[PDB]
Amino acid sequence: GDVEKGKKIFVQKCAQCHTVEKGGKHKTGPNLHGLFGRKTGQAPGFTYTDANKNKGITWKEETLMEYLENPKKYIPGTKMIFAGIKKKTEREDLIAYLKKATNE
Ligand code: HEC
Repeated sequence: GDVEKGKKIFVQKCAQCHTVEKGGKHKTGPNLHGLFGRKTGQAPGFTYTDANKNKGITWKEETLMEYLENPKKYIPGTKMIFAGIKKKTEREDLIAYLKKATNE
């Protein structure tokens, strides 16, 4: 995935509700730092829905791929308001960008 394109998608579609830096603030959504290989509902300091918490999955490329295409389908009852990125290549670019950013 194109990490630069992925960063722009993040800035346009996710930054309104999320930070990704270590020690970044919760906004509407939880800070995403350390996302990859973490279970749902794990960011310290954030009020998650039970639906998010009870999903049981680990965030990684495959589960983010499916999640971000249609969040309400993946986690019925999630309070994340987002229709989804329907284009596979835009998801791959975004996720390639998140894999770097949330890790650093
Ligand atoms: C506000 C209108 C948001 C937009 C736009 C985006 N996100 Fe979101 N995110 C938001 C909330 C309120 C929540 C918690 C939902 C709940 O049911 O508690 C989330 C959660 C996530 C998660 C789960 C994080 C976890 O620790 O389990 C992920 C992986 C995530 N969000 C990603 C994400 C991406 C990549 C976005 C842009 C495409 C995006 N969100 C937009 C709020 C909002």
